[PDB]
Amino acid sequence: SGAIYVGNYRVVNRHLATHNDWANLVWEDSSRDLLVSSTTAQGCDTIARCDCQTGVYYCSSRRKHYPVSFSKPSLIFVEASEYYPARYQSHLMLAVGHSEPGDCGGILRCQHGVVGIVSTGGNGLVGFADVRDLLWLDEE
Ligand SMILES: CSc1ccccc1N(C)C(=O)N1CC[C@H](C(N)=O)C1
Ligand SMILES: [Zn+2]
Repeated sequence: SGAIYVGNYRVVNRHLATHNDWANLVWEDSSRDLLVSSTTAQGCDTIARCDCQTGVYYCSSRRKHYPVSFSKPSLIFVEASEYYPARYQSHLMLAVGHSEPGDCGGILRCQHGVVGIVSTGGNGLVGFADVRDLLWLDEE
């Protein structure tokens, strides 16, 4: 589990969005596994606006933050799970690192701020849904 809190927005994995989230929807994209809901209080996370390919992510199944190198956002095939059939997920970045299903939502950060959240993984890999292209998260 986990979320990004920027301005009056809450960014979570779409497959983990609560009942409170769909009743306050701003934008969602199933192909990206992202959902953004509106919040009453202002958040303090800064979104990175960069092309970094190294950062640090939080891994809840190990209670540890790990430094990682990751690929640029791309269209990647993701196996079937209880949340989606087998499909291509877009804007996904992969790294070599530990992840278990409940690690989704952990933040990936670089020197510029938040890059994305854990969204996929297994077999010694971890995949992150990029949020750096969502420029509107910074305004209105
Ligand atoms: C860190 S995800 C993970 C970890 C280890 C094993 C498997 C996983 N997968 C694949 C997983 O449970 N999902 C649920 C939905 C998600 C998605 N974006 O499609 C992927
Ligand atoms: Zn950066």
